[PDB]
Amino acid sequence: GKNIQVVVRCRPFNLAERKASAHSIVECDPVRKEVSVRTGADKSSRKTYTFDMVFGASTKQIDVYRSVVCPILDEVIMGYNCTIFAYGQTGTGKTFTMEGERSPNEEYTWEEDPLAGIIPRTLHQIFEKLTDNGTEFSVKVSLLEIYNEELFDLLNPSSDVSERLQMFDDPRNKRGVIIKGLEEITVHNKDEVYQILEKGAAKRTTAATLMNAYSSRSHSVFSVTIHMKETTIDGEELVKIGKLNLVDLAGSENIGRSGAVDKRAREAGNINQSLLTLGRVITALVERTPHVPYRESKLTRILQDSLGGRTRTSIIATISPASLNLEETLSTLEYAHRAKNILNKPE
Ligand SMILES: Cc1ccc(C(=O)N(CCCN)[C@@H](c2oc3cc(Cl)ccc3c(=O)c2Cc2ccccc2)C(C)C)cc1
Ligand SMILES: Nc1ncnc2c1ncn2[C@@H]1O[C@H](COP(=O)(O)OP(=O)(O)O)[C@@H](O)[C@H]1O
Ligand SMILES: [Cl-]
Ligand SMILES: [Cl-]
Ligand SMILES: [Cl-]
Ligand SMILES: [Cl-]
Ligand SMILES: [Cl-]
Repeated sequence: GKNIQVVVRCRPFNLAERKASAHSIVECDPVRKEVSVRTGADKSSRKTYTFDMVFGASTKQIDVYRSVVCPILDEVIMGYNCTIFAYGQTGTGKTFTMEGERSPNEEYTWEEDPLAGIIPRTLHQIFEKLTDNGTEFSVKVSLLEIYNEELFDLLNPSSDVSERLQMFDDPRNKRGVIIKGLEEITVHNKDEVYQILEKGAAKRTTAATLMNAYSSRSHSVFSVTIHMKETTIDGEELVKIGKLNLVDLAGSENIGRSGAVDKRAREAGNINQSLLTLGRVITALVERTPHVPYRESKLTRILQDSLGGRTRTSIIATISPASLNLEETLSTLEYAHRAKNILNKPE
C-alpha cells in the first residue's frame, strides 16, 4: 500500500515573474500535508489537496531526496527494481533535481554542491554507501530519450549520427522488452562518470529541436543498474542486483481536470499517450486491477519489469504558484489526485 507514494513540490515564484505580472495565490504546507489554492468577488474558494508528503518553497533539495530516495535505495540497494519520476508542467526544477544543479561561481565538489538533483544526489550515495557495506559491486548506467515512435540512447553517438531505434520484446520473458545496441556501459570508476556523463548533456542538448520539444516535451530516462557480490566471515559470497530508474517528463498542463471542459480532449493525443498511459498503468497498479495497459506506451512497457518485479515507486508532481500559467498547476493536480487517491483532510 504505502510503497507507492505521491510527492508534490512547491517553491516561491521566480523573481523574473514581475514582467509577466503573474500573481500567485498558491501555497505549500508540509505539516498540514495539504495544499490549497484560492479559486479567485468569488475568491474565498480554496482548492484542497492531500498528499502523504508535500514539499515547500523553503524546503531544501536534499530534504526531498532523503524523503523519497534515501528510502528507495536501501530496497533498491538490496536488489529490487525501483522507479522515481518527475511529472508536470515544464521548468519546475525537475531537471535541476533530476539532472541536478551546480552552485554559481567556483564551487565545492558536485557531491559537495547543495544544488544537485536526484541523479547527482542519487548517484553520490551508491558508491559511498557500498564502501561502508564493503560488498563487491559493478555499476551500469544507461540514458534514454522519448520521442513518439522513436527511441534514442544518450550515452553513445557512435554507430549513429542520430537515428530512431526500434524496440523488441523478449520471448524468454513475456514481460521483458529488449532493445538492440542499447548502450549501457557499467561504470569502471565513480569519479569517471562525469566524463562519461558529460556526453549525455551535449548530445541531448544539441538535438533538442524538431525536436522543438526537448526537455519540455521529452521525458528522457536515465537508468542505473547495480550488480553486487558481498562476502561473509561466515560467508561465503552473496549476489544481489539493484536497478534504479530516474526520469524526466513533459509538462502536466495538458491533462484535464476531472469532468473538465477538457479532460480526455485536453489530455488526448499521440503525444498525450505517455502521460495518459502512465496514469492508467500507474492508477491501475494502485487499484490492483487485473489488466494494466502498460503496453500502450513505449516508456511504460520498458518500465514493466521494475514495476512488475517486487518494487517501490514514488510519484512526483511539480507546480508553479504564479498566475501566468493556469493550465500547468491544474493538470499536475488532476494527475496527482487521479494517479493517487487520498481522503482530503478537513480543517
Ligand atoms: C550539483 C549540480 C547539479 C546539476 C548540474 C547540471 O546542471 N548538470 C547538467 C544537466 C542539467 N542540470 C549535471 C549533469 O550533466 C549531464 C550531462 C550529460 Cl551530457 C549527461 C548527463 C548529465 C547528468 O546526468 C547531470 C546530473 C548531475 C550529476 C551530478 C552532479 C550534478 C548534475 C552536471 C554533471 C553538470 C550541475 C551540478
Ligand atoms: N528552488 C529553486 N530555486 C531557484 N531556481 C530554481 C529552483 N528550481 C528550479 N530552478 C531554476 O529553474 C531552472 C531549471 O528548470 P529546467 O531544469 O529547465 O526544467 P525542465 O527541463 O523541466 O524545463 C534552473 O535555471 C534553475 O536555476
Ligand atoms: Cl506554494
Ligand atoms: Cl503549493
Ligand atoms: Cl535515510
Ligand atoms: Cl538507510
Ligand atoms: Cl511486445
